[PDB]
Amino acid sequence: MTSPQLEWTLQTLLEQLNEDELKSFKSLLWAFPLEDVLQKTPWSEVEEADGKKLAEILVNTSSENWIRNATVNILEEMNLTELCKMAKAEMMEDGQ
Repeated sequence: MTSPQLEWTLQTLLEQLNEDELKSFKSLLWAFPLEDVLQKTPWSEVEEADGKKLAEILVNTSSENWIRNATVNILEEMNLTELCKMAKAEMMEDGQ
């Protein structure tokens, strides 16, 4: 587990998917049960937030262990395998 690469992995995925993609992503994110702090997730930021900025909002709320699964589930919901398997290799490092 790292600290820079941690948040970097998020942005890297979200810099690959964003154009009209993030618009979907945000909506899918608003479709799953937002847990405690996610319930107050600043949509005002997420609105104008793109790519890096959106990743920032994910690490703004939850712990990496939740996010590393969270971001993946959204990609899964977008039928994104390719770049999601990048996340499954990087973000969600299954160690301990």
